[PDB]
Amino acid sequence: AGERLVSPAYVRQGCEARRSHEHLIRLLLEKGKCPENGWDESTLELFLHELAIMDSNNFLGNCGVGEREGRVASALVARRHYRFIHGIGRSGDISAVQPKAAGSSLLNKITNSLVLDIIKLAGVHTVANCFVVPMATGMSLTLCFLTLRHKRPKAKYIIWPRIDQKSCFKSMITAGFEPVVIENVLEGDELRTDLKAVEAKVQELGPDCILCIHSTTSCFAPRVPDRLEELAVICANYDIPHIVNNAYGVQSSKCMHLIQQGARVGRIDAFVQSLDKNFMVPVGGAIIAGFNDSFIQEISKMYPGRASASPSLDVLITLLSLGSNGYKKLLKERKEMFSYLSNQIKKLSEAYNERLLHTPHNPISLAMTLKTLDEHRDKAVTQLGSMLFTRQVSGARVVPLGSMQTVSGYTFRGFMSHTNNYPCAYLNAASAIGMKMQDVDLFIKRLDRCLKAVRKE
Ligand SMILES: *Cc1c(COP(=O)(O)O)cnc(C)c1O
Repeated sequence: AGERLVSPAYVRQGCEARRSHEHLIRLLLEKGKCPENGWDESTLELFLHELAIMDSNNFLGNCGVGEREGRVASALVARRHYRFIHGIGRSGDISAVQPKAAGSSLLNKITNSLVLDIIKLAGVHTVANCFVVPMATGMSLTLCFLTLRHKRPKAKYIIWPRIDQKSCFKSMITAGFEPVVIENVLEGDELRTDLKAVEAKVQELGPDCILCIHSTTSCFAPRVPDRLEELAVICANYDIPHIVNNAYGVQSSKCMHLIQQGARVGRIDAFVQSLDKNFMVPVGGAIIAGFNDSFIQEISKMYPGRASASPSLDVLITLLSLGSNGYKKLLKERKEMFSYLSNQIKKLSEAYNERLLHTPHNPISLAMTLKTLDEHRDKAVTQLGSMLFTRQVSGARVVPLGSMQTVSGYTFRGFMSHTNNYPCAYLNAASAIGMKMQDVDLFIKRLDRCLKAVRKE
C-alpha cells in the first residue's frame, strides 16, 4: 500500500500477485485437501510465517508468567522450527485446540486433513478419521493396545501372525500383553497367514481373553501381507478388535486395497502407518487411522499431555510441496522401479546359479536365493552382508538359516525368515518410494562384485 514511492500501477500488480498466494492458502483452509500441484516455496513459507504469528509466544506485546511460555534460548532452534514452539494439543487432549497456540492448533488440523486426503488417494477411500502422532509405528501400536485395555479389561493375549521385526513385536509387550505367535504356512515360496491356527487359538483361549488380532501388511519377502479379509471376518464374528500394522503400506495400492476390502467385509478397528517410510521425512512420527471416528478419538484422547509438532510440520511442508500429483508420481515410479529391480535380480541370479523367490503377493520387497553360497562353515552368507555394507549398500539385508534371536524373553527360531525352517537363505531387496534407477544399477553392480569375491575365495 506504499504507493508514495513506487508507481501505483506497479504496486497494484504486486498486491494483486499476493492475492494469488492467498487464493492457494484460502483453498487449503476451506477444503482441507492436498493441492493437485505443489506450492512454490514462496507460498509455503508465507503460509508458515503467517501461522506462526498466530501463536501467543510470537505476539509482539505478550508477557509470560507461567512455566510453559514457549520461550526459546537458541535462535537457531527457533528458526529451524519456523517459530512453532508450543507443540500440539493440550494437557488433557492431544487433539484439542491449544488456546495459547492458535497457529500450531491450525497446523495440526490441516496436517491431519492432508494426511486423510492422502490415505484416500492411496487406496483406502473409506477411511473415516486419522491423526498424526509424534511417535514411531511401534510406539503408536502400543497406544492402540493401551486404549483397548480399558474397553476389554478381561483380555491378556494378542494374537499375532509372525513377522520378524523387533519394533512391532515389542509393542505388544510394552503395552503389557502376552503375544500369541501364530506361525505362517509355506505356500510355494510365500509365507502366508494360517487362518486355521488363528481361529483355533481364539477358541482355545476364549474370545474375551483376546485383546485383539494384530495383523501386518507391509513386510519383507518371502512373507506377504496377511489375509486381512479372512482375518476381519473372524474378528467380526467373535467380536474381537483388529489392529493392522501398515508400517509402509501407504505407498502400495495392493496393501491399501486390502485394508479397504477388509473393512468392507469385516472388522478393522485401526491401522497404523509410518511417516518416514511413506512420506520421505525424518523418522519419529506415525499415523493412526480407522473407520470408527468414536474409537479413533478414544486413541487420541488416550495420549497424555502435549506432543511435538515437528513430524506434523515435516509432513505439512512435504505434502504442500509435492501436491497430490507429486505424490502420485512417486507412487507410479515405485511400481516402475519394482519391475526394473525384479528384472535385474533375475538376470543376476542366472549368472550365479541362483533364482528369484516367486512372491507375487509382496509388492514392495524381493528375495533372491543364496543356496549356492556358504560352504557349510565358510561364513559366506554373513560375509556377503558385511561386504555390501562396506561398499555403501544399505537396505539389502541377508537372512541366513538357523538364526536364533531372543527378543524380550521370547526366542525366535529362524529369525529374520518369519518361520522356523525356511528352505534356503536369501537376500532381500525392496523398491520403496523415492528410489531412483541409479540405486538399482549401483546395487546390481556392487552385488555382482561381492558375489565374485566369494566365488573366487
Ligand atoms: C517400520 C517397521 C515397524 C516400526 O518401525 P519403528 O522403528 O517403530 O519406527 C514395524 N513393523 C514393520 C514391518 C516395519 O517395517
